[PDB]
Amino acid sequence: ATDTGGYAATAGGNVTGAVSKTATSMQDIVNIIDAARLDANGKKVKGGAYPLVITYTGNEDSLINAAAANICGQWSKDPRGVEIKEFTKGITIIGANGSSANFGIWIKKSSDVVVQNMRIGYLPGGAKDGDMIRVDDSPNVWVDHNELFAANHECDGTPDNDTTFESAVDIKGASNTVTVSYNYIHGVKKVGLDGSSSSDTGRNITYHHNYYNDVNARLPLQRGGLVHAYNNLYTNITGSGLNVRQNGQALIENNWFEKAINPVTSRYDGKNFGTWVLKGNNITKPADFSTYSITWTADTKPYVNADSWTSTGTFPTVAYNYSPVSAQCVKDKLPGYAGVGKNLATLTSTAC
Ligand SMILES: [Ca+2]
Repeated sequence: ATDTGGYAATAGGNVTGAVSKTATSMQDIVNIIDAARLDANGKKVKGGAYPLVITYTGNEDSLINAAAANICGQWSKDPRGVEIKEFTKGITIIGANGSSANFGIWIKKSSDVVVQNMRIGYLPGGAKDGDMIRVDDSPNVWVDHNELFAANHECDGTPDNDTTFESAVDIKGASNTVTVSYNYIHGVKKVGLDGSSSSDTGRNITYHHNYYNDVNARLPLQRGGLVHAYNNLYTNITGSGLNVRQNGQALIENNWFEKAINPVTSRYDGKNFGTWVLKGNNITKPADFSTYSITWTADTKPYVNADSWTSTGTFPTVAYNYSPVSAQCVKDKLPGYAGVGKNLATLTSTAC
C-alpha cells in the first residue's frame, strides 16, 4: 500500500522486483545503493536500476555514548551521512531492532524513499549541516518510526551560536509531499525546517503521531504551503512550536500540548503571517493554558501567537484518508507506538 496517513503516498522499496539487502555499516548502505544503479550489463541506469529494501543492522552506540558525554566536541567534527541522490526506483531503509547510527540520511532529488526504525543521535558536524534526516527536492518521502535525538543545548562559541547540533528532519526545496510519522524526537534544539528561506515556500507536509520531548523550536518552522499536524504529543517545548510563516496554512488537530512555550505562533519575519485551523486538541480555550502549562512570549518584531486559541484562517480539504484518535488517547498511548522497536505499530481508536 502507498498509504502513510499523510500527503506522501509511497511503498518505498516494497514494490515489484525489489531486491533485499542487509547493510551492516554506513559504508555498506553506500556501496549497496551504488550497486543498485547498474543494469545487467554493468551500465548505470538513471534513477537506479532496481528497487531496494535495505535492512540496516549496524550499531554505533559507542560513538553515540561517547558524543553524549562531550556534546560540545561534536559541532566541529566532519559531518557523517549517507546521501540518497537521484534515486527514484523506490528505496526503503529500515533499521533492525537493536541497530543504531551516528550518521544521518540525506535525501536529494530522489523520490519514493522510506526511512523506518532508525535510532539516530548526537551527530557530529552541526556547523557543517550534519542533519539526522534531510529531505531536499524529494517528493513522496516517508519518515516513520525513528528515534532522533541529541541534547537540547547550545554550547558557547559555536558558529552563529546555533550549530552545536543540526536538525532532526529538515525539509526543503521541491519536497512536495512528505509524511513524518511516529517518531520519537527528543533533546533537539532545532527540530526541522519546512522551507529553507523566505523564497523556498510550498510543499504539503503531514506530521502525525510524533512524540516530541525537550525540544526548543521548529515543529516545523514552516514557510508557505500546507502542514497538517495531527495526533502529535508535544511536551517540554522550550522555545516555540509550530511557527507558521510566509502565508503558510496549518491544520492543527487532536494534538496534546503540555509544558510548552509559544506552541503555535508566527514570528521572526514581522510580516506575511501564516494561519491555523485549531480543532480537537487538549487545549480548547485560553483557560486551558494554565492547566497544561502553556506560556507565551512576545518577539521584538511584529508577530501573532495563538493566545486566543482561535482559528485564524482556513485549510483546504485534506486529500488523504486518516483517522485521528482523541488528544487524550495520544497523551495516554502514543509513547508506546512512537519510535524504534515498536514493530512499526500504529495507534488506532481500538487501542484507546
Ligand atoms: Ca540542516
